[PDB]
Amino acid sequence: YAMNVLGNDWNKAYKKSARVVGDVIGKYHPHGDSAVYDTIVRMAQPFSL
DNA sequence: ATAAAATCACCCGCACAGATTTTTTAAAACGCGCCACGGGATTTTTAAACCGGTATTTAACGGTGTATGAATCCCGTTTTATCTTCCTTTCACTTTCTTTCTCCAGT
Repeated sequence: YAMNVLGNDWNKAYKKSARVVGDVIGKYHPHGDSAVYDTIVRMAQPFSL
């Protein structure tokens, strides 16, 4: 949902991971930032999903 | 696989406190020498003991009114007895490197 709100679509330029992690932590997820990045990493590995 | 909490190396200038490192200086020492000083044997002089006597000067003695010495209670100081420790050391074990002995396929 946070990625959708920012307008980070599939046919546009990339965005840095730090900005997305900061938005997620500061607006929706009241937890640490390392776990969020680790979760994001797993969803982009071809050998995991 | 999601959560909670943590840790370390280096680069760039500048100012200063502390730790080696030369460098200089005053004290202690050695060798040689000479003359200042003290020992020994005469002359000389004077310090103190001794007789007086006199004229003071001190210490022992009897009342009052304190200042302090021994005793008690504490708390910082230093000694002494008492624990743990890291480097030296070998040493039996393990590991790892070097040479040798075959196999052995090919012709």
